[PDB]
Amino acid sequence: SMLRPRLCHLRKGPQGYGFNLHSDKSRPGQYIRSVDPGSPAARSGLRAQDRLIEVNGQNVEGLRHAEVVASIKAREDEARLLVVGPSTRL
Repeated sequence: SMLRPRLCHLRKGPQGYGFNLHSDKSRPGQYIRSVDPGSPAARSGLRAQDRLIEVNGQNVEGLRHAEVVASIKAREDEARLLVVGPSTRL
């Protein structure tokens, strides 16, 4: 239904997943800065400007960048990323 976070199931490829994970200088959280065309990331439903909520079922909102990276890299084959699209308080 509307405005639900989306589970993106990425199947790792030979060059990884094909996205860039970024911290923001103004908002807490980790975000998808870009998604390589035709990558495992793209096929999973991930999009630039998505915000990461969970990795493999575990909430990552309290973690430092390096720890979130480690969590994504934990399984050889895959990563399950729960994400939401951009939002702004007005």
